[PDB]
Order: sequence, then structure tokens, then C-alpha cells
Amino acid sequence: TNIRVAIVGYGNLGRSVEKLIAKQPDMDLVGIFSRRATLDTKTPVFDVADVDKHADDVDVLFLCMGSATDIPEQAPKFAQFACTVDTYDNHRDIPRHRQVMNEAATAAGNVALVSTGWDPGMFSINRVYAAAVLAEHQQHTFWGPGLSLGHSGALRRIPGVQKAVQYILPSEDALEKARRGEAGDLTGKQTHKMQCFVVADAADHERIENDIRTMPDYFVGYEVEVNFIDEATFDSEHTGMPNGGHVITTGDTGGFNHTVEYILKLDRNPDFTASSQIAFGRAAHRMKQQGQSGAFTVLEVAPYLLSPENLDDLIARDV
Amino acid sequence: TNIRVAIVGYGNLGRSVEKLIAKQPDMDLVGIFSRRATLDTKTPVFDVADVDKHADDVDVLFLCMGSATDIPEQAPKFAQFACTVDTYDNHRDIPRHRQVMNEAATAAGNVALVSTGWDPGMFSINRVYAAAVLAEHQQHTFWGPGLSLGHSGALRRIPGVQKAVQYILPSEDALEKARRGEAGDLTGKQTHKMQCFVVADAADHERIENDIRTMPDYFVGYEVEVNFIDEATFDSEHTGMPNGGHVITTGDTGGFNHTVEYILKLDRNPDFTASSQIAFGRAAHRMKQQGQSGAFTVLEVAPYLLSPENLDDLIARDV
Ligand SMILES: NC(=O)c1ccc[n+]([C@@H]2O[C@H](COP(=O)([O-])OP(=O)(O)OC[C@H]3O[C@@H](n4cnc5c(N)ncnc54)[C@H](OP(=O)(O)O)[C@@H]3O)[C@@H](O)[C@H]2O)c1
Ligand SMILES: NC(=O)c1ccc[n+]([C@@H]2O[C@H](COP(=O)([O-])OP(=O)(O)OC[C@H]3O[C@@H](n4cnc5c(N)ncnc54)[C@H](OP(=O)(O)O)[C@@H]3O)[C@@H](O)[C@H]2O)c1
Repeated sequence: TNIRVAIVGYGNLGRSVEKLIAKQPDMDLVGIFSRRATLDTKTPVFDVADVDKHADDVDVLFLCMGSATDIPEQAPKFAQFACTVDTYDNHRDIPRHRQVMNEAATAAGNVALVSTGWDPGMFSINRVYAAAVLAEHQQHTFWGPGLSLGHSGALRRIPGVQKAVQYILPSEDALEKARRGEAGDLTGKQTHKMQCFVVADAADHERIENDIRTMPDYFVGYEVEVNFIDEATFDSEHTGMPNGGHVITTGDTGGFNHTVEYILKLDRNPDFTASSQIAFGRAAHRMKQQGQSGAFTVLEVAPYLLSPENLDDLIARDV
Repeated sequence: TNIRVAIVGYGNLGRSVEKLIAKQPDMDLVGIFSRRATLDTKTPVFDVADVDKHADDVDVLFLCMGSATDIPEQAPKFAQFACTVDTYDNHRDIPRHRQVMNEAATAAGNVALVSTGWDPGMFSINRVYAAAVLAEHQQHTFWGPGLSLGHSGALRRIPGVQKAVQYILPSEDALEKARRGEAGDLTGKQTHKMQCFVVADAADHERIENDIRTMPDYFVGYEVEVNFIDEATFDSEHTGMPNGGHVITTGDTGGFNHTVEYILKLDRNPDFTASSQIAFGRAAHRMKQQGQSGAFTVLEVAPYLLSPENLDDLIARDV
């Protein structure tokens, strides 16, 4: 029978997860658990406080709350009721998050997949594979083009800025050096460039630009494009969530170079993140069905467990 | 303690494995098992008929005989004595090979990793991940331009062939269509061509050309160009072994496109194939130590098992 899934948290990721369940042959969406009473959806909405009343009805909880504080504090509680899958992206906290989720999931006999998505997630998997295969490798991850929320907020704090967004993009020159094994000395200020889009009165532009180009820690030292655009233009063309990146790994085998490159081009960040999250939710359920329990990163899941196809079918068609 | 490894077969792949074991922090090369008495190496060379007398001294056997004929009949015998790792590349025969290897490895309590390399191997893994994540997807694989080790070994076993290599060349138009999501229907056979370069007495050309064009799995049904050249021409222009390829997956999440691309650029095909085979060798030994036995494709191995580093270190650094 189908895996019974529910969504905790109805933001962008939760909405992406919801709409993609319809594309799954083997999953049924039971409901959304939200801290808000009224959501613009026909999916049943339940109080997050009542997850315990649906625990027997839910095989996998997709955790779609914010990573900043909500995941660390809430996720261990949810693991007592189902398998859980999160996209927790605070890399420096992932070992602790895994340990705490492992205690809770083990005690409950469930499987928690932590830190799925694309980074952490697919990029994590590609970093490890390429580094494992290529002895004495060089490796770089590049992000974007995508919105930087920290750098965007830094732009708005500039006196005179009415609206603003900042994007980070890979430097094409640094990408090409990485492909050739010659990026070893590049700093973060040389691997990426930045694009600013700012709404501001023209009388303030000279000051705002100099504020931007000499703002420390956020913009000093980077290649920065500064675009002053109209509020009408801003509200209409910068509401999307494009993202992606590259993982490039090289290694030498005695006078011979090898280049591994993994590229993602995403029109909608939470749509791809949800796609990854859903696949690892299938994995988590199957792992529990096999008798496993505890918490796992994407490094600990064999690839076939993500697929809705039978393993024998994958072997005959895709290997 | 280090994994004790040995190499069966001393062609291009076997030589690549040999030179790369020195790079591994956790492997020692015990020797080479060969059908030939005289190899140009200081590594201990043993008779392949005597592998049974080394069974307690060898944890992992790297199987580096030819795929076209040697692997199917010979590989299952070696699973009696150690974990094995092969790069068997006859996709239409991989389910059968896995099944017979699984019986042999299970009886012996060893782990057989079958069909490693880059295709099968890394490309198989990338096909499965991208197809599992992108629910509605288009996916195509492209190979080359470059020298194919399996096809080349197959040519050299044809009676009357003195020297031979095969190249595969992808349609760059089809690759561009794939990126735009417009290739959909095209197969590998429809988007590649094969070039053979063969040194043979002219009296043997008719028979050799027929053995090429009617060779199942490797050449039957492909667009194949056959070149009969002189030995001097071969020896100067056909020594390099570069290759590479692309796995391209596109998908839509409801009005938003995503592209996943995996790219290899290999200066020396057998060096990277060996790099992959070695990593899966590490994995097979570790799986055996965890209590597993039988035969597994690359789809069935958790990524962290390939790495020489501790899982905790990979999580903290790479996820
Ligand atoms: N690993 C990766 O590759 C990757 C990539 C992208 C994102 N992520 C993670 O995904 C997480 C969530 O992304 P998101 O874009 O979904 O964040 P979000 O849109 O801010 O949703 C976060 C939470 O805010 C609440 N919320 C949503 N709309 C609200 C409103 N109008 N008023 C009040 N509360 C509201 C929801 O909880 P209730 O329904 O309970 O209110 C939702 O769970 C991020 O924190 C990020 O770490 C991971
Ligand atoms: N899966 C992948 O991605 C991938 C990519 C590349 C290659 N491969 C596989 O790798 C396999 C090996 O490629 P290869 O280039 O190593 O094949 P090879 O160079 O033709 O040598 C293959 C076997 O022939 C024997 N041999 C070598 N030199 C010989 C000589 N001068 N006279 C007689 N016998 C000789 C060796 O066994 P003895 O020492 O016992 O004679 C060796 O094991 C290919 O068959 C291919 O299927 C896989």
C-alpha cells in the first residue's frame, strides 16, 4: 500500500512538497500540520500540537519548518510519531542535529533522514563520491545564481534603499580554473561574484553605490554589479527563487587529469528541495520497513532506496 | 589494519589499479594474478590458477580481465576466495552476472561489487539519483568523444586482429537538445557513432569486419565505422585513452524546469575506471566486515562506504 505522508509547516517548501505528492505513485497526503489555523489549500489542516493523534495514520512526516531555530528544537519531538525527513541546512550543526535525532528516532523505532535537499543533499553526495574516488583530489562547490538573504538584508539597511535583493553567482573564470585543477589558491572572493538590484531615489545612488562597494564583510573584495531599478520592475521580476550551483572535483593519476562536475540549474529552489526531500522520505520508510532505526544523513542511504521503481528494474534498465 | 588487495589480469585496467594502490592510505598490494608468466613490474606475479593458495592473504580481488568474454565465465570462481570488484560493462548481461556472482559470494561469505567504473558505475548512480528525485523527467546519457576499453578489448580478441581500438563519438546536437528538454525519445544508439581502427592482414578484412558488425551487445545495432590501417599509423596516432561523458536529466515541477548534469572529463580512461573500482573495493570489504555477503551493484552501496575517511568526519566536513 501507499506510504502515508504529512507535511509539518506550510511555507514555500511545504507548498512544494504538497503539490509534488500528486506526482508520486506511492504516496498519499494525509494532511498539513501548521501553527496557523487557516491555510489557502484544500488539503486537510491540523494543529501541529495534535501530531500525536495522527501518529498511527502517518508513515513519514516531511518537516518543512524554518532551519534557523524551529528544526533543532521541534524535529526530535516529531520523530516519536513517524519517520521524519528534513532539509536542515545549518552545516555546522548537522552532527549535533543527527545525534539528537538519532536518539529520538531510535527510541521510537523510526528512521529520520536529516539534511536532505540539494545543499546539504545532492551536493553532499557528490562531494563525497568524487572525493572518495579521486585520491589527492581538489574540490570546490559553487552556488547560484540565487538570492542571498543575508546580503539582501544588508542592502536594505543602507540609508536610502527602499527595496533590494542581492544574488550570488559562480565566477565563470573560477569555474574554468576549477575544471583544470588550478583553483587551489582561489578565495571565496574569487570563486563567486555578486549582483545587486536596488530601488532608490536617483539622488541617493552615488552614496548607496559607494556604501555597497565599500561595505565590509558583505561586499568589500568581491566583483559586484550594482543595478538601480524601479520599484515596479523590482516587484515584478525579482519574486522568483532560482538557484543551483556546481560541484567540481579534479585529481591526478600520474600525469593525467580527471574532472568530475555536478551541475544544478533550478527555476524554483523549494521545488527541487522538495523533490529531493520526497525521495528521501521514500528511502526512510523503506529503511524502517527493513528493520532499521535512528537518524541518517544522505551519505548513509544506498541510491536505489530513493526510487519508486523496483531494484531489479533499476538494475536491468539503469546500471 | 590495511585491506590486502590483489589484481587479476594485467591489461590497461590492471596496470591502472596497480599504480593507484600506492595512493591509498588503507590498502596494500599483495600481487598480480595472471595467465602470463612475464609482466613488466616489480609487483609479485602469480599464476591465476593459484589464487586459492592466497585466499587467506587477500581481502579483495580486483577483477581486471576483459568484460566481453573473460568476466562472465571467470569472475564467479574468484568470489570463493575474497571480496571481488569488477567493471563488467555488458549492460544487457548485468542482471545475470549479479545473480551468479551473488550465489558464489553468498556461499563464500564474501561481498562481490559488480559493474563498477564510470559507465556502468558513476553514471548508473547519477541516472538513478536524478530520475528518483525528478518525478517527471527526461534523461539521456552521452559518451565520449573517447576510447572505449570494453569495445577495444573485444576487437582485439577477434581472430586476425593484430591491434585495435574503438572510439565512441556523441552527437553534440542531441546533447544540446537534451539540455533544452527536446531530445525526448532518442536513445544512446541513436545519438552516438563508433569508430574502429584495426591493424590486420588484408586477407582477414572481410571476416574481421563481419565479426565486428555482428558482435552482439557491443556493436550490433550501432552506427559503426571500420578503419583498417597500417601498424605504423596505429602506433603513432592511437596511443592515448581519453574519454568522458554526460548524464543529463531535466524535469518540470509545475511550470518550473530543473536540470541536473553530471560530467566526466578523463585524460586517461583506465585510470578513472580503476579509481572507481578501488573505492568500491574499499566498500565491499567494509560491507563484509559489517556482516553482509552476496553481490551488489553500485546502486546498493551507501556513498560513505567508498571513502577512506571516517563517516563522522565526512558528516562534519562534507554534508
Ligand atoms: N537543504 C537544502 O538544499 C535546502 C534548500 C532550500 C531550503 N531549505 C530549508 O527549507 C526551510 C524552509 O524553507 P521555506 O522557504 O519553506 O521557509 P518559509 O517559507 O519561511 O516557511 C517556514 C515556516 O514559516 C511558517 N510560515 C509560512 N508562511 C507564514 C506566514 N505567512 N505567516 C507566518 N508563518 C508562516 C510555516 O510554518 P506554519 O505553517 O507552522 O506557520 C513554515 O513552515 C529553510 O529554513 C531552509 O533551511 C533547504
Ligand atoms: N565500467 C566502466 O566504466 C569501464 C570503463 C573502462 C573499462 N571497463 C572494463 O575494463 C576492462 C579492461 O579493460 P583493459 O583495457 O584492461 O583490457 P586489456 O587491456 O585488453 O587486458 C585485458 C586482459 O587481457 C590480458 N592481457 C593484457 N595484455 C595482454 C597481452 N599483451 N597479451 C595477452 N593477454 C593480455 C590480461 O589478463 P592476463 O594478465 O591474465 O593475461 C588483462 O586482464 C574492459 O574489458 C572493460 O569492460 C569498464
